[PDB]
Amino acid sequence: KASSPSSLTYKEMILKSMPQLNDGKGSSRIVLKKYVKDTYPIVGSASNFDYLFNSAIKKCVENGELVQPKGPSGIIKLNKKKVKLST
Repeated sequence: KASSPSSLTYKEMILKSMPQLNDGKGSSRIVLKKYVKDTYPIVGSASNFDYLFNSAIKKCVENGELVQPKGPSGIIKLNKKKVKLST
């Protein structure tokens, strides 16, 4: 599907990959991480990334960017609903 760019925020990185994974319906952290690390070589090389990855999602859920109904382990859903040119 849509190729992932580079040098985005960890939030934007997921926001780009999410719609690709299951049409942005949602994907497990392993699936997402594997995808993010694969499409973004910088996060692939970075071992510390994986922690920041979890931190990014944590920031996303309050932001309404991503939603994680299960919790830490579960499935990251591309919410991206509280922003859609609603005017």
